[PDB]
Amino acid sequence: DEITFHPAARLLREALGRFATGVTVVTTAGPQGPLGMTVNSFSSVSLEPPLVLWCPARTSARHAAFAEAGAWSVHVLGSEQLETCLRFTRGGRQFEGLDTVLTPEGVPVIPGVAARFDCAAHAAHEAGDHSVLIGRVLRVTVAGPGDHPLVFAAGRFGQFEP
Amino acid sequence: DEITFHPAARLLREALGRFATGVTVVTTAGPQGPLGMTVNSFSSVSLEPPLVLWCPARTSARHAAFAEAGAWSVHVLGSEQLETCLRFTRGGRQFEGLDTVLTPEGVPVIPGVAARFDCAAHAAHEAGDHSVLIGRVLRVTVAGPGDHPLVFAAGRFGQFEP
Ligand SMILES: Cc1cc2nc3c(=O)[nH]c(=O)nc-3n(C[C@H](O)[C@H](O)[C@H](O)COP(=O)(O)O)c2cc1C
Ligand SMILES: Cc1cc2nc3c(=O)[nH]c(=O)nc-3n(C[C@H](O)[C@H](O)[C@H](O)COP(=O)(O)O)c2cc1C
Repeated sequence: DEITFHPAARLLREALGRFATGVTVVTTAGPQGPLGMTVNSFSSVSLEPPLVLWCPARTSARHAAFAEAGAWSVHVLGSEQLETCLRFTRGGRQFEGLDTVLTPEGVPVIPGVAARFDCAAHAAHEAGDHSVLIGRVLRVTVAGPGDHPLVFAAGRFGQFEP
Repeated sequence: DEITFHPAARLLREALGRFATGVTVVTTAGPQGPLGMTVNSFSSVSLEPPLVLWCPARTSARHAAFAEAGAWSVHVLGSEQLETCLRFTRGGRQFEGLDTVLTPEGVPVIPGVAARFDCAAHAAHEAGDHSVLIGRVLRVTVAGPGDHPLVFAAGRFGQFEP
């Protein structure tokens, strides 16, 4: 079955999709109201100090706000939160109809997610068509069981079966 | 159920584990033979140019080799490759008993994985107890179906159910 190609586009996207991920929504306080963006390019980076990374696309209108933000929060979604995922993708409702709750640092959050990491901006680097934002975790919130993540793999949403 | 804590250690590790991932092995040619390391801190970063990242721990004896390498390859494991995962973790056999196959750039590879990204070193940044290595994808190999990844979530290995 095995095939080899040089990445210079459908085939590369399919290949990268072979790496399973959770699903997050990264939020921040924008110039004119709350902002969020569905992300799966998140990674845990460091335990001491507690650091995480994620990559906003430089082709998004929200890139500047996330890149200039001092604080942002990463919400890890449970398998029952597909609708929350879809609010913060391309066509999505964003925060329209959602209650305004804020962290002490003023970041808009989504209660009821599997995990929320509230982060202070720590470092940022350009990486092609995306940036890499590294944040220091100031606070952690967990809710519910840890073993029912929303999983995205091979372009499809699904569950983890242990 | 919802609880909030400040990350300054068991609780933080459990929280970060709530983010589901695939499982990779990153390989390179070491000073005295092939090297590999099981990694789940991998992310797709950029399509144009094709870029990926992953984070080696700075507490590993293999960190210097990966950090100084010009070339390294990321192997995305299928659900049937737990043994390959375990070869390249803490106590593992590494390449002992495995056939030596090399890329044109001299990187030792593991045929038969779901995806292999052969990368040239592109950038590197320190991030606490880990480094962040960004590589430019020079070649991609895929084998078999794309929708049976080995998944690691909530500290357990498992499968994706779409
Ligand atoms: C499962 C999933 C994961 C995503 N991950 C990322 C990401 O890591 N970074 C990013 O900038 N956009 C990501 N997106 C896209 C953003 O949510 C984006 O603003 C929009 O959904 C995609 O369309 P657009 O690129 O045309 O705006 C993801 C979307 C989905 C469905
Ligand atoms: C599922 C899984 C994912 C891992 N991800 C990473 C990683 O992203 N970076 C890293 O440096 N080590 C990672 N490790 C650990 C390395 O494989 C490491 O050299 C060793 O397994 C863990 O023990 P040690 O930290 O005491 O050496 C992971 C291990 C497992 C089981």
